[PDB]
Amino acid sequence: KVFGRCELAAAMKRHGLDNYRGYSLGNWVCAAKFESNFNTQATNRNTDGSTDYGILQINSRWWCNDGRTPGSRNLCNIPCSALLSSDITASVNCAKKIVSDGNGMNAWVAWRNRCKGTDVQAWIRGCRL
Repeated sequence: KVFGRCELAAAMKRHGLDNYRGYSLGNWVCAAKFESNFNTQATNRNTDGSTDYGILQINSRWWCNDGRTPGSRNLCNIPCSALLSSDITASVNCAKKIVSDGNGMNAWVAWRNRCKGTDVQAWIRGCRL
């Protein structure tokens, strides 16, 4: 499933991401846009054997377990397959653990490169929230 911008904003708000650890809703929508283009089924293989999963491209070396990644830590204690659901609950719950890790949203490369410092509020304008 590919979420629409405003549809995703509403879902992320429902799951309590607005201002979570100091990051406004627009930051999360912006991250999803550049990480997966709002695609819940996106996957990306990396040179280290790990794979990034889902709408927020969560990595299998540190956060979820896919059983084929060396040095896996599974800090979110969840199978990576659960992050490929049309329901974003699992991804949001893990993302909350990632952002509380110590480096904020810098954990998402796409966010630091394309969202940080910009008018992220633009991502929620025009939406009924």
